[PDB]
Amino acid sequence: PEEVVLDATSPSERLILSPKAKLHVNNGKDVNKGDLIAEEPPIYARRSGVIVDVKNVRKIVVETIDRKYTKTYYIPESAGIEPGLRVGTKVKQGLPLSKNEEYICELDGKIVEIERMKKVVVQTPDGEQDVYYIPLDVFDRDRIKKGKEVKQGEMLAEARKFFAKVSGRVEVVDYSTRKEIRIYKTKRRKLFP
Repeated sequence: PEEVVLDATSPSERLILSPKAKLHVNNGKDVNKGDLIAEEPPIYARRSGVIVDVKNVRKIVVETIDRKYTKTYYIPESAGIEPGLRVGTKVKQGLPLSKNEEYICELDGKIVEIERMKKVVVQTPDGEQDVYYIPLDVFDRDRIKKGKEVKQGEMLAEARKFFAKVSGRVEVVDYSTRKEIRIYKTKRRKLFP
């Protein structure tokens, strides 16, 4: 294809997505930095009720080096998250992910996703609660606020769009519990007829 990806090349972006995500690329496609590559669907209220809490949280997903296991943590910003945690950070089992040590890491591995979100709690008229985690990118502070009424089926947040952070060739992987897009840098191959 004139340009190829070496089997030794590691991805320049590895995007982790919900299993409901709509992919806008396919295996082997070349993309340019800034191209649309995926969209997560809008977030809708499952039941009518009133918003009783809106809280800043950090979602952190950790994966073992062999990729056999992952854990996902939703940690309140108030528990204290070190500013040095980012994608690629190496973590160890038994060490705290929060300053107050209430959240402990359960795997040796690396952080593969870390994102600021708003935890939104809706309480139904008969006293049940639903919990939503809304990415900051699609959070609207005028509509999602304590005391606001929501109705079954109402959109709480728009679909979230994802654009390539780098140019290269796409690999898509589909698991039961998530989708990923990896983008790899390519190398020019020798003109061979």
